[PDB]
Amino acid sequence: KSEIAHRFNDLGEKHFKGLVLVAFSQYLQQCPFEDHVKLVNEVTEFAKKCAADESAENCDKSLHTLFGDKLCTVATLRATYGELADCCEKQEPERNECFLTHKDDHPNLPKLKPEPDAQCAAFQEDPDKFLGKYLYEVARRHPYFYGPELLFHAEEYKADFTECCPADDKAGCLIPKLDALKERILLSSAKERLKCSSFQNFGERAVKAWSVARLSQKFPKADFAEVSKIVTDLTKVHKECCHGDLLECADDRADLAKYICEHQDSISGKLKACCDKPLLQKSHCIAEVKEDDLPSDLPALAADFAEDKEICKHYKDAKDVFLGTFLYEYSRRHPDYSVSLLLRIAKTYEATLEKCCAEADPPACYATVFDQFTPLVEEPKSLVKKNCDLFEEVGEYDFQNALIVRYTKKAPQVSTPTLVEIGRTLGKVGSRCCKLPESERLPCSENHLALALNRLCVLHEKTPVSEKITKCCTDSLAERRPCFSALELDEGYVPKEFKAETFTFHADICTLPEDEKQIKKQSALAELVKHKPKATKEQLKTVLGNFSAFVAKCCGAEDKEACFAEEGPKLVASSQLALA
Ligand SMILES: O=C(O)Cc1ccccc1Nc1c(Cl)cccc1Cl
Ligand SMILES: O=C(O)Cc1ccccc1Nc1c(Cl)cccc1Cl
Repeated sequence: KSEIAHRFNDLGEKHFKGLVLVAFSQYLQQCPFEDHVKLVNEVTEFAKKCAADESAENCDKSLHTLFGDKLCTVATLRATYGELADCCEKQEPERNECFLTHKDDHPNLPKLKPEPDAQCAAFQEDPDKFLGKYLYEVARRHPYFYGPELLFHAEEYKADFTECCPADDKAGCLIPKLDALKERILLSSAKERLKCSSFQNFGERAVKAWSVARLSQKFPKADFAEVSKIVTDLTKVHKECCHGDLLECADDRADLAKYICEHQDSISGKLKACCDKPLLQKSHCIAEVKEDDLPSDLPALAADFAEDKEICKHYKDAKDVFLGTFLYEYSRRHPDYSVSLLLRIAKTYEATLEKCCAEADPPACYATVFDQFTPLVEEPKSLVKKNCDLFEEVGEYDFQNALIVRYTKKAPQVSTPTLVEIGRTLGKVGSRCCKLPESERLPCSENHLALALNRLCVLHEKTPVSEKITKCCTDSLAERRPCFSALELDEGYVPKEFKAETFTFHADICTLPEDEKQIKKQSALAELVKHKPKATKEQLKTVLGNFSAFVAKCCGAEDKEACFAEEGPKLVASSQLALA
C-alpha cells in the first residue's frame, strides 16, 4: 500500500529522519540547514499519517514522487538552483534522473574546522540539532556518500563530543578525534563514489565483477553460492543508494547484514566480532571486515580452467557463471592482489578462451592460460615496490611533490587545485600502504589508487580539459590505473605563459598551519611544471627546495615582508633558468 509507511515502520523514526535529511542535503546542497529540517519534518509527518491510515490520500505514491514533490516546493529553487527548476516540470522517474545529473561533486564549501568551544556549546545547547547539522554538512559536501554509513559516522561524532566536552584539555581530546574522523569520512566518500561511478560509467555487471573479486578475497571460506548471493544483494543496496533511494537502500542493507550474521559460520570467522553489535555498527564492521584466513581445502584450478576438454562448451553455454566461478576461485586465493588486477586477470582469461575456442585444437591453446597472467602480476608488483621505496626514502611531502609533478605532466590542463589535491591524496596512500606487511602493499596501494583516480575522473566529468584523461577514465575500469601509469608528457601541450605573481610569495604564508603552507608551495610546484613541462623531476625538486628555504628564512625574519619583497623576485627569475 504505502511505501513511506513501510519504510517508516521498518527503520523507525530516528533513522528515517536521518536518512531523509541526508537525501535532501545531497540533492539540494546549497539550502540552509533550518529549511531542510522543515522539509524532513513535513515528510516525516506525512509518513506518520500514512502509517496510521495507509488508505489515506497520496499515501500510495512512490517515495521519489513524494520526496521529489517536496524538493520542488523549496523557496528560491530557481534563484538558488537555476538548472534544477526544469527538473520540477518532469514526472518520475524522469525527474529523479534529472536531480541525479545536477548533483555537485565539488561544491567547494567552507572547510569544516573543528572549533571546540563553539561546537561543545552548540552540542550541549541542543545535541539533536547539532547532530542533524553534521549530517547535513557532510551530505551536502559528499552527495554520493553512503547514506547509512553517514548515520554511523554521526554516532562517532556524537561519541567524540560526549567524551571530550567535559574534559580538562577539551581541544586536546577533541581535535585529533575530529581529524581522524574527517579522514575516515573522506576515505568512505571516495569508496562509495567509485561504486556509484562504476554503475554510471560501466554498468551493474562491472560492479558485480568488482564485488565478486573483493568479497571472495574477504570471505575465501564461503562457497560460490553464498558469495553470489551476497554480491547480488550488496549490488542492489549500492545501486539503490547511488540512485538516491536511501530508505530502500538502508532497509535492504539491514536485511543483508542480518543474513550475513545468520550464516557467519559458513562465511568467515572474522565476522563473529561484527555480529555481536548494534545495527549500524554491525553493518559498518561487516563492510570493513578484514580478510579471513585461507582454508586448507582450496581446489587446484588447472583441471576445470585449463585442462578440461569441454571448456569451450562450458564457456559458450554459460559464460557468466563459468567466468564468475573463475573469478571467485582465483580471487579467494589471492588476497595479495588488488581487485583491479584480479579483474584484469579475469579479462585475460576470457580473451584467451575467445581466441583458443575459435581454433583448430582449442585445448592445446588454452592449456597455458594461467601462464599469461604472469606479466599482469609482475608489473604492478614492481611499480609498488619502486613507489614504496621512494616514499620510504623521501617521506610523504616529497612523495606528494613527486606525484604532483607526475600528474601535472600527464595532464597539464587540469586546474592546479585538482592536481595538488590528487598528488596530496596519492601521498597519503603511501603513508597508509607502504608500511604494511609486504604482501598487503599491492592491494592496499592499487585499491586506494583507484579511489584517487576516480576522484580525478569525477572532477573531469564536470570540467573536461584533457582528451587523455577522458580516454583513461572511460575505456575500461580494470585498465584505468595502467592507462594512467602509461600517460607521459602531453607533447601537444603549449607551455602556460609565465606570470610572475603565481610564484611570488608574501608574509601571509607565515601564519598558515603547516599543511596549508605545503599546499601553497605545492601549488607553485604544479605551476612550475605547467610553464616548464620538460623540466626534470630533479630540477623541480631543487627549485622547490630553494623556494622552501626562502619561505622559511623570510618567515623567521624581523621584517617578513621586506624579506619576501627583496629576495622573492630574484628567486622567481633565477628559478626559471634552472628549469627546462
Ligand atoms: O603510480 C603508479 O602508476 C605506480 C603504481 C602502480 C600501482 C599501485 C600504486 C602505484 N603508485 C603508488 C604507490 Cl605503490 C603507493 C602510493 C602512491 C602511488 Cl601513486
Ligand atoms: O618522481 C620520482 O621518481 C622521484 C624523484 C627522484 C629524484 C628527484 C626528485 C623526485 N621527485 C620529486 C619532485 Cl619531482 C619534486 C620535489 C621532490 C621530489 Cl622527491
